[PDB]
Amino acid sequence: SRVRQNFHPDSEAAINRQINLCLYASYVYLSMAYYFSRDDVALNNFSRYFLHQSRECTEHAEKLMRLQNQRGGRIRLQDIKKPEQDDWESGLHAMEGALLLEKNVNQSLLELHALASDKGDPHLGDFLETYYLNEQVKSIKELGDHVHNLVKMGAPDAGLAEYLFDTHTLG
Amino acid sequence: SRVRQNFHPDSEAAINRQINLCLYASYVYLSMAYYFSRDDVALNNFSRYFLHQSRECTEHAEKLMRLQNQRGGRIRLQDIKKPEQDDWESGLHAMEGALLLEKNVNQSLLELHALASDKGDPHLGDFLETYYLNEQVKSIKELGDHVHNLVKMGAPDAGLAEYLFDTHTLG
Amino acid sequence: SRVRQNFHPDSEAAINRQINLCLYASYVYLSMAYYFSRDDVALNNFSRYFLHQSRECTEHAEKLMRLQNQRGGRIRLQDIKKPEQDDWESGLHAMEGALLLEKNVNQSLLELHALASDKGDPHLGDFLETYYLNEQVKSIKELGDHVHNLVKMGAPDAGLAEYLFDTHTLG
Amino acid sequence: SRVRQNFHPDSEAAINRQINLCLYASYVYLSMAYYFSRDDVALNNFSRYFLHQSRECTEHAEKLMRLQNQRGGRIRLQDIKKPEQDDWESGLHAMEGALLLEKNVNQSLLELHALASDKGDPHLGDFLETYYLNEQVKSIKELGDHVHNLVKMGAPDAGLAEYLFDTHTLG
Amino acid sequence: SRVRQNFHPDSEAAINRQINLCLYASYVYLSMAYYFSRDDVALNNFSRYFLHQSRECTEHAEKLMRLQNQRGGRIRLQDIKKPEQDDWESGLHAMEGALLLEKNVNQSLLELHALASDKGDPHLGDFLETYYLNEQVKSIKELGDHVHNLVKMGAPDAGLAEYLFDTHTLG
Amino acid sequence: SRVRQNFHPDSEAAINRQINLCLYASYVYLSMAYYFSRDDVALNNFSRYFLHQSRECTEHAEKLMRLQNQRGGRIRLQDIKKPEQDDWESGLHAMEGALLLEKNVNQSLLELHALASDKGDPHLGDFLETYYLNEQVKSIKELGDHVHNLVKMGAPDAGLAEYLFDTHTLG
Ligand SMILES: [Au+]
Ligand SMILES: [Au+]
Ligand SMILES: [Au+]
Ligand SMILES: [Au+]
Ligand SMILES: [Au+]
Ligand SMILES: [Au+]
Repeated sequence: SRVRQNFHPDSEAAINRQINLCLYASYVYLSMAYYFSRDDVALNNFSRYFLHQSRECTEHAEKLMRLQNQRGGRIRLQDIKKPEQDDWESGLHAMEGALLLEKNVNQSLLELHALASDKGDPHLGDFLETYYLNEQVKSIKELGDHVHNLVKMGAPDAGLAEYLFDTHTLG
Repeated sequence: SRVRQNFHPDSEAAINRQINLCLYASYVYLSMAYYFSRDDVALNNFSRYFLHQSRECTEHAEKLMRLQNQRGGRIRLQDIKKPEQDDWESGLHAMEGALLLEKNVNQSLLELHALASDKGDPHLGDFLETYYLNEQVKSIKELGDHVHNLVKMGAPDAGLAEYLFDTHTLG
Repeated sequence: SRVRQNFHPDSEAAINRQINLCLYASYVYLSMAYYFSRDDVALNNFSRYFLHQSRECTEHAEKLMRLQNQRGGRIRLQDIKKPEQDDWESGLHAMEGALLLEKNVNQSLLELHALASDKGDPHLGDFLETYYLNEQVKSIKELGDHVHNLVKMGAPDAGLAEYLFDTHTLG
Repeated sequence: SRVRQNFHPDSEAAINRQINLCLYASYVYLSMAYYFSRDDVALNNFSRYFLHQSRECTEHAEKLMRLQNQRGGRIRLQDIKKPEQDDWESGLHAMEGALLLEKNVNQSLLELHALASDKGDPHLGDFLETYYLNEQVKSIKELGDHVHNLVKMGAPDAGLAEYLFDTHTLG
Repeated sequence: SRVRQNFHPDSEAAINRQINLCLYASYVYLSMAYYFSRDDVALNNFSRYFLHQSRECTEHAEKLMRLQNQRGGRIRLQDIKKPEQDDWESGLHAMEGALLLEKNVNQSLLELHALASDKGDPHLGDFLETYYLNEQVKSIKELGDHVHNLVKMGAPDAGLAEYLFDTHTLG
Repeated sequence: SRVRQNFHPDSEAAINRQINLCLYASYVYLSMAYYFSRDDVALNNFSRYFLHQSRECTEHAEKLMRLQNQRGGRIRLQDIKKPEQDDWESGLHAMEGALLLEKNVNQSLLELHALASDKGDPHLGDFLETYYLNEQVKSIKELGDHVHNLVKMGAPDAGLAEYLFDTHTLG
């Protein structure tokens, strides 16, 4: 590739893996989003919250696809695995699931950064620092805030908890 | 009638029946609307919600009266029966009553569509598809959402449930 | 009822009767409105005139339902009887029918006022004076004007009469 | 054709026939339009009314030509037959002629819909439902309204009838 | 489910299958979009064209997820399979691949419509007619137009063909 | 006819012939317009060019119908013959066909002018001079320009010719 420079085959491959992971997270959030628009759940702001989290994840994945092409790597897509559940059980359980998901995504991004460092690729390191690492920290912190409030409010069993959290925090 | 074409007498008669039904549903919703403005109920947004549902139903009935005339049928009105109750008991009970009502109205519209198909009347079939069938599905879904939230919140016996649902969801 | 004061059970019952009557008049006018949009009648401004008269009557009925609740009475709905005819025969015959209808409605409102006086209920008396009695007089006078012009013009048998009245007076 | 899918040769041929019919109706209305701008007829609003009906029909025909190409069919034009008359005799006779024309066009469209159903072509069925069937019903109803008023007014022999109908209804 | 009415388990299952298919098509188009932003392809308007086609497909899939919930069905996601190729070879080959893809998607939607008809579900039939069937026909027609022009221009081997098509048609 | 003056029966008849011819040319151009929106032709600006030429021709025909009525002649319509071909083969062949068509139309208009002169009808002569003769010359000149460029560019066999002419000249 006539543009390739300082771009290690392991980095290119790790980027392809992160693209699949970030697409998977997008898919998890889409599943969650339409769980909360079920007639027997009907928490519309939970629904909009996770839909927005889905788009953020799709944008993360496209930016990595764009990075692959900018550096002369070659995008290789894999299946996007279905989420672990279709029934996300409650607003609290979904938020806790999102938190676990974002920490796994964050672990992968951190390992991708360590690889970039090992290979002496400061462009890739800065790319992750500038667009991913702090977004992940903000996302994880926000999900932690929500989990805490939902637990403190008595979710899932206190009938008013998820309803009121839906209308006040997520509205 | 010099405009009548492909318009079966059974369809004309079924349309007259649907007009009475859609007027009845309008009357049920009007009853519900003024139940919630009682001084011993005083849920003003429940009141406005059902009043709006009443108007939607009056518009449905007028559109069917208009269809009758467009096709050369002849409108034949019948008594509009009083609702089953004047005292609708609670916000939850009214919402559940509306849901049952809308499903019966939906069943009638679906049977009217099947008649139109049997008689080869695609204008009538499309009329129902375009203005009634999806409106009924949206309406029924919304009432299901509300019923679910009210139950989850502990209505009717939890004193805060209908009050908070009134101010947050229906406001 | 913790709001009830100076509100006689006969007044409450008479109000429920007037609600049914005012809803009936609304139904009569709706029937008339869609008679004039028949392809073999097709007097669109007669149609709009009676449709407007129908809404005025629905608003009268809702205001009485509202009054019932303001005073602590309890709304009790009855069947809304179908109009005496589906075929209103001509613009003149419909106008004459409306005039008779409004005079009967006016008689009922006047009897309701006399009851309010007998029971010493000046709030109810003023309510009727402020929102019903003069509206009825304006309505009856207008219908008399129209009946007179239609007769003078030679309706129903002079072919130009209802057509020209439709376009000039009711447009 | 690399776009053709689920598109039956009988439907393609029936569409070509409907294109000719809808072009013919356009031609009939053009003939009528310039009959009423004759110095010995001079009903300018009849003229504009039928000219507008002509354009609606040209747009119907072009939409069917467009549908043919969208589905991969092949447009085959035939002669556009001259109207049955150049002298349309009166405003009433022209309106009655338009009504008969629109009912024949409507019959053809309904038969085209039944063919689409038989061939399992829901795209074609919906196309007719969405753009033709209800337009035809509105058109036929309107022509019925006009015919009725013109007859009631005493057209064609009452000298004021077509003149006044021209200025009031069609202006 | 308290909202479910006239909704057959086979329709619910077929809808889940169509959701996976429409998500797959979205994934195919995303793959194509980032193939054309490769430094050794660099047809930016091909890239934007297929990216737009990807979003249209994501919106189709979300609307079906929404329909599932409106009708009381239950969304069940499956893996989204990777596209058949990462290297789409040329602008012509990608357009031909999109055409084949859209015809397969169209076949599935048509089979879904036939199922809805068999089960007497006119809401589902109309949903497909209103939002999918004609969009598919427009899409397939457009891809056919593009394939034709690219072939006529001498793509893929004429060096100016895809470049000029990119700048003129897709810009 | 009380308006007829200096209007020769041969002129009236020749005008009726020109109306049919100008309607025919309109029909030829409509055929051409929808040939270029075929999926295996797909030259959208050729399509819009000939559609515009079709409307110009319809306006020419209506103006002659209007002239007939202004002068007291009587419009007599004949069948509009189908075009010689449905398949117009190429952009060049269609342009050459339009050129031949416009020259025949021009010959007819010139012969109509010579008739007007012979009959001493300067109103008819000026009508043709003012609205037809120079429009025909502009039209024929433009078609000649296009034919020349298309030939010089190597149409129909050079794949880029009609495509580039479509986007640059006709856009
Ligand atoms: Au991500
Ligand atoms: Au209704
Ligand atoms: Au009243
Ligand atoms: Au037509
Ligand atoms: Au799709
Ligand atoms: Au012409």
